[PDB]
Amino acid sequence: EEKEILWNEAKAFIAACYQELGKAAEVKDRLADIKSEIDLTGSYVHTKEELEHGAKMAWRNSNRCIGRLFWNSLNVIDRRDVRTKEEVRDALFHHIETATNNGKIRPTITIFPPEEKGEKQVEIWNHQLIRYAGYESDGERIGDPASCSLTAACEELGWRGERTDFDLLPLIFRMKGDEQPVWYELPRSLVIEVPITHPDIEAFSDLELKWYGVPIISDMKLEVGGIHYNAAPFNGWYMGTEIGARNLADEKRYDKLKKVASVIGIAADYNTDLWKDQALVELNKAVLHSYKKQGVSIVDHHTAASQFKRFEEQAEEAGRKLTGDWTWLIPPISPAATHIFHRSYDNSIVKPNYFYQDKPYE
Amino acid sequence: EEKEILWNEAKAFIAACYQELGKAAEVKDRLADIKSEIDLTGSYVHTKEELEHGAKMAWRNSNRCIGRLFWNSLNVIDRRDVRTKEEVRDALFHHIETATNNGKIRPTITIFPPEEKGEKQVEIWNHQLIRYAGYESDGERIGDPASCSLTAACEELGWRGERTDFDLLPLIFRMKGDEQPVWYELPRSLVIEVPITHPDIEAFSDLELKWYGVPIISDMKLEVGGIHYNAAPFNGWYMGTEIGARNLADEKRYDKLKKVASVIGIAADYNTDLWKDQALVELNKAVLHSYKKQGVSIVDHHTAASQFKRFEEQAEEAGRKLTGDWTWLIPPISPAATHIFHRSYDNSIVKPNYFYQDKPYE
Ligand code: HEM
Ligand code: HEM
Ligand SMILES: Cc1cc(N)nc(CCc2cc(N)cc(CCc3cc(C)cc(N)n3)c2)c1
Ligand SMILES: Cc1cc(N)nc(CCc2cc(N)cc(CCc3cc(C)cc(N)n3)c2)c1
Ligand SMILES: [Cl-]
Ligand SMILES: [Cl-]
Repeated sequence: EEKEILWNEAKAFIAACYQELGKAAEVKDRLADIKSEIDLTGSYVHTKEELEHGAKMAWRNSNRCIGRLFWNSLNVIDRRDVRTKEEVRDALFHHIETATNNGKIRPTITIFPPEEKGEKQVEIWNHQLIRYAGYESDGERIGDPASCSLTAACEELGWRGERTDFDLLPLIFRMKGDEQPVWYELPRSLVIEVPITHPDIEAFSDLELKWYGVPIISDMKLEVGGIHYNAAPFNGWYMGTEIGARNLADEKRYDKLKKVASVIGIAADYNTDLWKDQALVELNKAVLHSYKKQGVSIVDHHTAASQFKRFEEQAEEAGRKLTGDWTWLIPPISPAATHIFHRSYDNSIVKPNYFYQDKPYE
Repeated sequence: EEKEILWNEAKAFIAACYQELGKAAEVKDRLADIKSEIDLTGSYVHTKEELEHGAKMAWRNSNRCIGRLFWNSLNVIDRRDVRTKEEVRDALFHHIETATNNGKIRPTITIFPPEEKGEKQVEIWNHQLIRYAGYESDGERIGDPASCSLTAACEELGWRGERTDFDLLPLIFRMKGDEQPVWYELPRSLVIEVPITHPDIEAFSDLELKWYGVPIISDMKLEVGGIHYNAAPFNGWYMGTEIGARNLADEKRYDKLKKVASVIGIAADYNTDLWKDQALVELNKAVLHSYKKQGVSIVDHHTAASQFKRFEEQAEEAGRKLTGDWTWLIPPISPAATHIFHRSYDNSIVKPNYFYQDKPYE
């Protein structure tokens, strides 16, 4: 019944895809070719056109994403041809370079060979292609706590981190047939980072905060027409709150709010002073200012919500149902100042889409 | 089948209520009495003990309420004895006085006679017992836009507002048998208001903002054991964000953020400046400071969330399932700084509870 699931997904995808591409007349013959191919080989192979539009539809269907207005301009890189670790490594390096684009970030996805029969051809261990290591031992915490398990796994493979608060994790991935993943250090010339300063508060630089330019999610599966692309890293540019209200502020992440309060010169003693809220706003102002000053793409949550409003309007105008997850779409700073907060969204799952998958380590 | 719905709700309520009250042995005889009474009269009458605990359970089951830690100290006033408009009016005046308690607010509910056969005995028109009128005509907007329809209805009944931004609406309610509601002006001596000032920014008083002390919801139905108390106004004290991030900030309410930005001396020109977020924090700081300075009860969203965490713990320790609506429980200012944001809640409906009902006017 594996094949029947595949055939059914394929039928729905090809019909929808070709309809959007004005290719509806070709659906008939294409599906026949696909049915023979499944009968024969147990699977089928997407055309470049199908793969590209599939990855775009998958972004368009991502309920939790506020950035979807730009779904149709996704840059899709087809790497279904890779067979070696060196090719995978080089393709990941290339993704970083071309997505970064000297700071003018290009939303990009690199697509590797798909699962054959649930059997991965390439298995990426990183959560993002660029991320900081984390350490916790003898009560001492260093770096990003979110990376502790992956960092420990890396250090089992012969890697060693410098134990700064911002060590770049190496790329780590496993090839079909290999028992152990390989790891490769990131060339620093490929990785843009932004030091965090504040537009008005000179002392903010005393915190010595920085973040990386481009979030490149590398642990999710792209599913298109029943084909499972478990290895298909993708990136956008950041919304500022992701850095300033989550990565740097969260108590289980960099946990910087008390330090922020101190450098902006407010007490951190009384809940009624709303010092956490004030620190959050100033940290978030600093993040946006810093990315802008450096010429690295970023969007603030107000502008992002306005773009998302246009996405909603575009969907209605195209006759497409809109799906969304309110709990993820609202920004974590002043959510009620956005239109998103004041409406509801159908959280139904539509494919093609991106999905969570089990981690290959613990 | 009306009766069967009633009997079934009654059975579940009485069993649960008496169990919590350590009265489980009396459930048997009480249910027999109730069954006879329903057979006879089509309904049944709660004991004072049942009514009081029922209203408390209803608060405890209110999924959208962050204030539930204090459910068991609700002050329940039994006014099932009222028969005249003067008695209803006087009971509403009394509720305001005793709930206000010179600023040390007491969570209180006044319970009027229940619906007989869907037939209301008392029909309250106000959304809250204390609220400001709103006007919109010839492009001119005055007061609270949320009150526009009710205000227009009042002005059909012979009332006239002064058309300040803070006119107190009169009490308005209808008795069974009467075609028209009556209205009564609130004695100003009963109504505490708080002028909004900022702890550090002297100019904030130039905005001439104020709000009323006590939110007394008067348009919801209390349902206990199948009995429908459509008229049962209840109050708590405010959480500061309700005033500073909703009532005064919302574009469809008092819409004060641009004016706040001006008095705190920041530009309101660029989304990336996060001026709306900064204005929201300062307005919210001002609200808490002002209520505290005046000696009127209020809670900030951090303290409220910590209290709610204790409510969760208390529920687990008592063996009670917890229900909640994440979308209402998170505060609209720095939600991710509260524990609520980082967990999920079962939004199932448990009775006794408070419910929306159709408005008696348009
Ligand atoms: C172009 C700039 C982009 C911005 C500003 C953006 C913004 C965001 C934000 C802020 C979130 C997380 C919301 C939260 O934590 O509550 C998110 C989630 C997501 N975005 Fe986007 N995004 C962008 C591009 C992309 C692209 C190119 C894709 C894929 C092709 C994508 C797919 C997703 C997915 C799948 C999630 C959910 C991840 C999960 O469930 O863990 N986004 N986006
Ligand atoms: C003691 C102080 C109290 C505080 C601070 C408090 C806090 C709140 C807040 C902030 C909300 C709205 C959340 C939002 O808009 O997202 C709310 C909703 C609610 N509260 Fe409470 N509350 C308190 C007391 C009470 C009492 C005494 C009752 C009833 C006996 C009650 C029942 C409710 C109900 C029914 C709602 C939802 C209203 C609706 O659906 O429109 N609360 N509470
Ligand atoms: C492609 C892309 C671009 C872009 N700018 N941002 C993303 C999302 C990045 C992201 C990364 C992590 N580690 C966690 C979350 C959600 C954290 C989270 C967790 C839970 C549980 C709830 C919630 N609201 N948010 C989101 C993807
Ligand atoms: C007894 C009691 C005490 C206390 N402190 N606060 C309340 C709630 C008062 C309240 C009043 C109004 N008008 C609207 C909302 C919800 C506004 C709202 C609407 C929607 C649609 C979503 C959302 N999250 N919030 C809440 C009751
Ligand atoms: Cl991130
Ligand atoms: Cl209110």
